[PDB]
Amino acid sequence: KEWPLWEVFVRSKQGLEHKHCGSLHATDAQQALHMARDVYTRRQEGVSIWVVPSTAITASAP
Amino acid sequence: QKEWPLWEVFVRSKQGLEHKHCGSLHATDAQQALHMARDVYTRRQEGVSIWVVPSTAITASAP
Amino acid sequence: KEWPLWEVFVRSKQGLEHKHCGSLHATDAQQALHMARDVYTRRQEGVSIWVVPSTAITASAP
Amino acid sequence: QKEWPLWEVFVRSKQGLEHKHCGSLHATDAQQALHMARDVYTRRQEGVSIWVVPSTAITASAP
Repeated sequence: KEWPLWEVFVRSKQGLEHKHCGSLHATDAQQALHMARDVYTRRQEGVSIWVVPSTAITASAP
Repeated sequence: QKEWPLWEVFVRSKQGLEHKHCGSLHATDAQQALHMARDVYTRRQEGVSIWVVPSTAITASAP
Repeated sequence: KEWPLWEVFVRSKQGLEHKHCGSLHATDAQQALHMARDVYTRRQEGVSIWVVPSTAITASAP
Repeated sequence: QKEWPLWEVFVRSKQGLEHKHCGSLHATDAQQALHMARDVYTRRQEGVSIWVVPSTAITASAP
């Protein structure tokens, strides 16, 4: 059973845009969401979480 | 005639700590999306990190 | 509302591996699956369909 | 220590009409996956097209 890396972006109730706040391994997108919520929020009303597999991101070169 | 899918753009500024979502754009591939984001959103500032992600790769939490 | 391209692979009941059999536009992975099933199969018992966004595929250079 | 996610590999042979799934492998990125697939699955045959896809990008129909 595979556990790929996911990058996690959160936009708080107060906030206006999704901020990257870390990465975690999970078997799928839904598991990644339930972890992200547990681990990076405090069970708060109104927080939007995005998950993305790391393989999906392309970064600018240094 | 090529496909121009939607990409989400995240930027971390020079003195910035994390990547923040700053908008979307349509581009034929990841490298064109980077190039476009560099111009449209960072204005070629030194020291800025850009991440592009095809929209289809993002799973959002349910309202 | 966006309609990205998806690549579709099908493994028939009889078959041993998923074969690419085309591409279609859909709003999400689930819509892509219901189209693929309608359009590339004949509502048949035992067919496995995979959908992948085109942006996800990396190809070897000519 | 790098991540080595799972990739699905599809190949279309020289005289072949479509890409067929031929297996999986773990690799640090798409270019390393291509290189590995080229060796592991095609043995560097001329005229063969290889597609690699991270596993997370595939949605399967439900049994």
